[PDB]
Amino acid sequence: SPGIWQLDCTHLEGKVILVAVHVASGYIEAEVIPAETGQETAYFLLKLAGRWPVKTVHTDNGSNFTSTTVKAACWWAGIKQEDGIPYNPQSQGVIESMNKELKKIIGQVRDQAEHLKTAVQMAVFIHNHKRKGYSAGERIVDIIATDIQ
Amino acid sequence: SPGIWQLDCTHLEGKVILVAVHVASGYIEAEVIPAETGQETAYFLLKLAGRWPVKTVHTDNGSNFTSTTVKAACWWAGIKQEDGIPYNPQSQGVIESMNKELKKIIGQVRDQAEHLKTAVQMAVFIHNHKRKGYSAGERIVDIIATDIQ
Ligand SMILES: C=CCN(Cc1ccccc1C(=O)NCC1CCCCC1)Cc1ccc2c(c1C(=O)O)OC[C@H](CCC(=O)O)O2
Ligand SMILES: C=CCN(Cc1ccccc1C(=O)NCC1CCCCC1)Cc1ccc2c(c1C(=O)O)OC[C@H](CCC(=O)O)O2
Repeated sequence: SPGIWQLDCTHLEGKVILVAVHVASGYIEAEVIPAETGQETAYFLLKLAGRWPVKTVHTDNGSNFTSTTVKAACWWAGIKQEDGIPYNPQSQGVIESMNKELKKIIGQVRDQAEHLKTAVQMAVFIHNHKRKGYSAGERIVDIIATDIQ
Repeated sequence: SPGIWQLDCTHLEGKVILVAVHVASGYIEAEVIPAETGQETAYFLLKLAGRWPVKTVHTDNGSNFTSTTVKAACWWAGIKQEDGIPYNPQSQGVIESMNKELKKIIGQVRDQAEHLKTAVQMAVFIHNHKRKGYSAGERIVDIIATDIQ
């Protein structure tokens, strides 16, 4: 549970926002990319896993599941690459809601930056700091520290 | 001290590696950029502060200290922007040693990637996971979790 992340891909302004969610806390990392390729996905995972103790990644689609580049990054970084099949139906619902919330935040900050990637990082910041009482940022840290002890 | 970060800029292959160090743990984030500008620095800070609770940043030079774009990012993200004067002489030494260790790791992985940015992320991963017995990644999480509590 402390090591489980879910990948998520959403679209805005003709671009792709690649998101990783720490399932147990709702904490996110995200980046803007021109298109979701194996290489972009692989590079994003490598960044993520150098930053948090990533044990398991549920990939966002079959192409990223299949991709040899993605498997090579998961190999490199010690990540168990898994499918994203929503055996629990509440999963699709949580991600859809997260995408809608993120796009809403992006629209609130959109005039505060020329480039979408700036607005996306502003959105990541607001999302992770939002007290819902703890924030997602507080929850990930507490979950992982408890696991270390 | 759980909220205090230090910026550090180093060079390799005609490129700039921008590093943020969490002072109390030695945990790092890093990126490759064509040149250190106020905009690049500002964007890097915005990313960092959406991901960790960044209270204070000691800027790496006077130009980033002066930069209105950097001050605008620190304002946006709730960061106290401070100078990086090593009133403690051990600080210079700690940073120089980190740069040399990072470059050593980069050379150890350099052949496993075509692009420098990939090798730098592999170096970030190895650095943060290295036990010295706790890793820097374990220390940052424990330090912050204690603080939240
Ligand atoms: C100084 C000019 C830059 N912008 C002026 C601006 C333009 C339009 C609206 C508001 C503002 C504004 O001042 N907002 C306040 C503000 C300032 C700093 C941080 C957060 C908020 C903002 C900005 C900074 C760094 C970036 C950006 C952008 C962008 O406009 O998107 O874009 C990606 C770029 C990528 C890295 C690289 O390529 O260097 O880093
Ligand atoms: C399939 C070709 C890609 N490379 C082949 C390669 C080339 C030379 C040596 C070894 C390997 C190799 O397969 N190493 C194993 C390996 C280790 C860790 C992760 C993946 C693979 C590796 C790579 C992947 C993603 C990237 C990269 C790079 C790069 O070569 O630097 O560069 C930046 C790019 C940025 C995102 C974007 O722009 O798409 O993401």
